[PDB]
Amino acid sequence: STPIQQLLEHFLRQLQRKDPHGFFAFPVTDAIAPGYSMIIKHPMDFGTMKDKIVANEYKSVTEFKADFKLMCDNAMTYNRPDTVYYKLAKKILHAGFKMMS
Ligand SMILES: CCn1cc(-c2cccc(C(F)(F)F)c2)c2sc(/C(N)=N/C3CCS(=O)(=O)CC3)cc2c1=O
Repeated sequence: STPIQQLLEHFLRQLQRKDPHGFFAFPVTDAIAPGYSMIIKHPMDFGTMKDKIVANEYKSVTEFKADFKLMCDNAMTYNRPDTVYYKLAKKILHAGFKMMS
């Protein structure tokens, strides 16, 4: 396990603690979010991120941060602003980027 993998696994643990319901834990299904796959072109979730870290697919922190932002942006695009998902996405995007400095 490389130094970048160790750091990313660390950041990921810290980020996932901010989503105690695990709304962002696994790919969003069309069943729970109708028409999701026809709206969101590039889905992302923490489970997929973990698998990318394990596969050594991230070669910079920048790349990891981009997938995190993608996840949050997806939630903010698909959901109306008055929803728990949108509000949590906006909260964790800011907190996560700060956290990661
Ligand atoms: C943040 C990612 N995400 C996750 C979910 C989700 C995943 C697992 C379990 C649950 C549940 F058990 F709590 F329901 C929700 C959902 S569900 C959803 C959905 N059905 N959202 C609607 C909210 C009302 S609206 O904005 O009018 C249309 C979309 C969007 C997302 C999502 O982005």
